Amino acid sequence: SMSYTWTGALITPCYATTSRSASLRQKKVTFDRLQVLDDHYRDVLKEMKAKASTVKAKLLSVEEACKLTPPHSARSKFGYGAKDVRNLSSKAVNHIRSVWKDLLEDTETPIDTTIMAKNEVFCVQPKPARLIVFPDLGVRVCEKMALYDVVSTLPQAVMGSSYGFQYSPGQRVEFLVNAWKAKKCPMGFAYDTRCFDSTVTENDIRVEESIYQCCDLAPEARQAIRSLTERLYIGGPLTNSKGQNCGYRRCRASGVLTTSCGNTLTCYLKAAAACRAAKLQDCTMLVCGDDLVVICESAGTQEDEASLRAFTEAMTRYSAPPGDPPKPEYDLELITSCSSNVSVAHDASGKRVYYLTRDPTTPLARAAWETARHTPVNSWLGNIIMYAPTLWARMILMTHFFSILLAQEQLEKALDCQIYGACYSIEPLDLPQIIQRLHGLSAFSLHSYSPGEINRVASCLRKLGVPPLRVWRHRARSVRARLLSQGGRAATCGKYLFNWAVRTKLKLTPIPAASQLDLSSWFVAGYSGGDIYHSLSRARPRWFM
Ligand SMILES: O=C(O)/C=C/c1ccc(NC(=O)C2(NC(=O)c3ccc4c(C5CCCCC5)c5n(c4c3)CC(=O)Nc3ccccc3-5)CCCC2)cc1
Ligand SMILES: CNC(=O)c1c(-c2ccc(F)cc2)oc2ccc(-c3cc(C(=O)NC4(c5ncccn5)CC4)ccc3C)c(F)c12
Repeated sequence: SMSYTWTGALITPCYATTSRSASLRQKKVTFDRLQVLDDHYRDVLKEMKAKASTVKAKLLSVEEACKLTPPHSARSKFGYGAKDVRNLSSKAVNHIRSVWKDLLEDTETPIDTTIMAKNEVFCVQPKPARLIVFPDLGVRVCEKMALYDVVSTLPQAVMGSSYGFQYSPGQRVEFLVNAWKAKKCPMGFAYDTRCFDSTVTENDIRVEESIYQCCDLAPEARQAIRSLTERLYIGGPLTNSKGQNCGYRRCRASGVLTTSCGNTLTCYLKAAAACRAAKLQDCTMLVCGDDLVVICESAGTQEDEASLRAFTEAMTRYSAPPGDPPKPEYDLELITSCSSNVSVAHDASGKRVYYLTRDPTTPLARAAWETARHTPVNSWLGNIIMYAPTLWARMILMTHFFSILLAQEQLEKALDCQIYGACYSIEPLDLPQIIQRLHGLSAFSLHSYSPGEINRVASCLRKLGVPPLRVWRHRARSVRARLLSQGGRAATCGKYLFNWAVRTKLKLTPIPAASQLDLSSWFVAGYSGGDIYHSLSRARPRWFM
């Protein structure tokens, strides 16, 4: 069937890719899907289901679900919105309860979804706007009641170490490095699917439900999953921001709770089956939704090229064709997944340290847009957290925004940021502890960066007309000195975040308050969607902090 059917009703909104480039994206994401399954697919599916069987999932309370809603979450087309939900207002709560009852009692009627354009700031290179399909706020809260515990527990149970969203940046790197080292002679590749959400057939979505149905579920939770699959997840009518009917969807909705989970499960299912079809030897897989990386045992350049075509043919048969055809790589540092690559530096004692990086052009262009126009959910803070070990995040991002926060006297003001579609509320003052927990103390004392990484950062600054690295070193020294002079977490920010800027470096000891921090949710909800709000809370602060 067609992934989408359009009535021609324009996708109405509320360089930066606007609502006029949304028509180009529509042509790409619209096509009929061909899917042919085989024994490999059925075997992996059965193996997956067997692991799912071990799971027991709890049914969340109205109250529990509400508290997981981001405060910037799209207001209900029923006269309430996010704040009302988060504060458990009689209007919001009573509507959620009705939605839930309707899900328990109505099993066929399609649930309406709103189609919109995501306005992402990219660089002016001399790309069509990404689409966002999501149900009403009330439905989104019910989704959480029924499947939050499933999506939190199930994926790790089924895929183990292959589940991509269970890792802190440091952990992911450690997994990757260990996997590459484990192989006698390793080969690795990244498989990018062309329009993954669109390639997701209605059968894929029912196969996904068959996995959820292996949990020990409450009868209400079971029916909710059943109704949500038929009425919402397999498809339904599309409605623009104005309320006019846009068309119909018969593929994955980006704005649903089961998007990263389902996409992960599906991608994994298809890929693992394709690994068998291509007879790839001793595969280690890492799956982050539509994004996948395979670290297997090399069998020679020509055979590796051959294996990979077989892999692609199988994936294509499973209705998961590639965007770009995969290239076999023989250096871990040469694989690019989630716009990222593994790089290496030295800690304060000269020991090797691997870390994830990326081309800084987009992060910097977006941060530049964000400094100009006030944004509710910023990328710069997410990039600071995600790329804390990187040369560019440390010298340009940390320096620029700490000087700004210093001026505006807003270091203590919690901000909302997105880290690959996930929403987090962070006080910039908590960055050292956050960084220490996600990357380790070495993030604060990395040096001896590769020439390649230094040159990419340098070139990129010239390209964007950003002052050079020597300017940033100078500016960071003022910021450091100012933050130090303020004590507490501010001085910690100066000491730890800006040690790179000082002539003769300080010995850095573990931040004691970093252990108090509870980061549970970050791991158990790392998904590139879900309408999940991860905040920051610390179990019992010691008085002297
Ligand atoms: O060779 C030497 O010895 C010295 C050279 C030198 C060159 C330029 C300066 N620039 C400045 O002082 C000013 N801007 C900046 O000091 C500046 C800071 C951050 C900038 C950023 C981003 C960096 C990441 C966080 C957000 C801000 C961009 N641009 C920046 C400019 C240049 C700009 O204007 N816009 C963009 C556009 C796209 C991408 C980046 C930028 C302020 C007054 C005049 C312009 C200073 C010294
Ligand atoms: C198969 N692709 C991957 O696994 C990823 C690769 C990759 C490149 C080369 C290569 F050779 C192999 C692999 O690079 C990435 C960069 C980034 C991400 C990534 C990281 C986080 C994330 O860390 N989010 C936080 C967090 N999460 C959990 C716990 C705590 N904190 C900071 C908030 C969340 C989502 C994503 C998409 C990724 F998956 C990947």
